[PDB]
Amino acid sequence: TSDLIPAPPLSKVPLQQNFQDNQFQGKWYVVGLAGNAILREDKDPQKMYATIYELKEDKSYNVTSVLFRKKKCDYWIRTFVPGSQPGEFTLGNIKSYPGLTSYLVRVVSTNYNQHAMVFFKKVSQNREYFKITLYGRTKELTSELKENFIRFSKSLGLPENHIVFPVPIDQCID
Ligand SMILES: NC(=O)Nc1ccccc1
Ligand SMILES: NC(=O)Nc1ccccc1
Ligand SMILES: [Cl-]
Repeated sequence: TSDLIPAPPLSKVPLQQNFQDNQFQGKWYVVGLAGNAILREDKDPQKMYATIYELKEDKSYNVTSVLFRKKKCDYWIRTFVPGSQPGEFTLGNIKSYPGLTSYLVRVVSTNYNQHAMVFFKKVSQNREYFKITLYGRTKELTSELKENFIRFSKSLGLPENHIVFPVPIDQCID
């Protein structure tokens, strides 16, 4: 058994106008994180991790994340394939992920060189998850960007305790 805040309908999730795929490349730090399966846990606060986007020849992205867990660096790789409009993607090689029947990415807003907000929705074991990531090119962002992110997450039905600001670290992500 499992209870989840429902995914918003896509009409409520804006799309970055005139998305520039090659400017979105490079390292982004995960400055904010929110979702129906994200919980604020004060006993054990989430550590910052990073995500690198690289354009392949075919204009899919190789997307690599690194996190510091159990005293080591863990890498995971995914392929984002361009969707129906610029700034939208689906997950490549979906059959290689057991349980996963759907996966969508939509870039909500970015200025490419400081901040981005990205929306993810997926269906895993027939359950529907969503998250919003607040990316920064650096590890800190203005109170304004963070409050903007809180507001947007709440507009999608997420209460405060489903919204976390991972703690900046030095291991693995520099
Ligand atoms: N900063 C930056 O790269 N901006 C940009 C580039 C091309 C088109 C639209 C916006
Ligand atoms: N917790 C969590 O990771 N949720 C999630 C992940 C990927 C896509 C959509 C939602
Ligand atoms: Cl990410």
